[PDB]
Amino acid sequence: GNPLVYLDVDANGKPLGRVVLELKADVVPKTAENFRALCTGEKGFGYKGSTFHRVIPSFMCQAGDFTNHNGTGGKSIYGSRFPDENFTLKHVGPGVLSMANAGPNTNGSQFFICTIKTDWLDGKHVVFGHVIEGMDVVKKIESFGSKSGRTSKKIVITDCGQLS
Ligand SMILES: Nc1cccc(-c2cnco2)c1
Repeated sequence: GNPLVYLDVDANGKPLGRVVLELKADVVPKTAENFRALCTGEKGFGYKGSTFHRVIPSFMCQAGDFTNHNGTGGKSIYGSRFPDENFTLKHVGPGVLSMANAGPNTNGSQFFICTIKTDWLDGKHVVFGHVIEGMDVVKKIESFGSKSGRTSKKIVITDCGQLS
């Protein structure tokens, strides 16, 4: 079946708990595979130790810049960037997992978890999964955001990997 992966998240060095994500490899296999491998770290790099660097309440929590930790970096398991696989899955509500980008076909490792329906991102960002468990953790992360995206606590993915 589709991969299940996890992110364990700290805020200022204290654990918030675990976010479990289903990756929709049935719809976006290349995008799912990238995220899965970045969670396990099996290519020699990935999300472990990186941060949620941009969090905006009533919008989304963004992470995955494990090279620059500020929204300018990250890389995929294929190369620095890879194409938009498809836009078949939509930003239907809170819990949607989607790829951040810098325009068409600039997927790397940065991703976001929506805390609302973000319908205006349909056809622009590749949705590739959703939150199975840990929306409470996502809401905590969200609460440490701001209008500018600047976080008020240091939000770190302390551990991550594959459950199935
Ligand atoms: N992959 C990805 C996602 C979001 C932003 C960027 C980005 C920005 N400046 C250089 O790269 C890259």
